[PDB]
Amino acid sequence: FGNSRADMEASGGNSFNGKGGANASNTFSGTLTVTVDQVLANGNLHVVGEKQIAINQG
Amino acid sequence: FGNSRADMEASGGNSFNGKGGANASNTFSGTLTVTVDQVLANGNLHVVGEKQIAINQG
Repeated sequence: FGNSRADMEASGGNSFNGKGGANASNTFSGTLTVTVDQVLANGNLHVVGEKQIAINQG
Repeated sequence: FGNSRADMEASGGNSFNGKGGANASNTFSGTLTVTVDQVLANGNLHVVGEKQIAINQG
C-alpha cells in the first residue's frame, strides 16, 4: 500500500429526461336552416344547407 | 468523436399571425307623414313622402 499504489478515486454519472405531448380542440356555435335533399331507405333524411353573409368588406 | 467531428448545434423558428374584421351599423329616428300613391292588387299601399326643413343657412 506504499507510494499510493492502491489509492484510487472514481466518479460517474448518467442522466436522461424525455417528455412529449399534444392537444387539440374545436368549438362551434350557431344556427342554420338546411333543406332535405334525399330520404333514405330507413327514413333518415340527407340534409344540406348554406348561409352567405356579406358585411361591409367581405 | 475527436476534433469536434460530431459536435453540432442548430436552431429554427417559424411564426405567422394574421387577423381581420369588419363591422357596420346605422340608426334612424324620426316621424314623417307620407301619402299613398298606389293601391296594389292585394290591397297593399305604395307610399311616398318628403319633408323639407330650412333652418337659418341650409
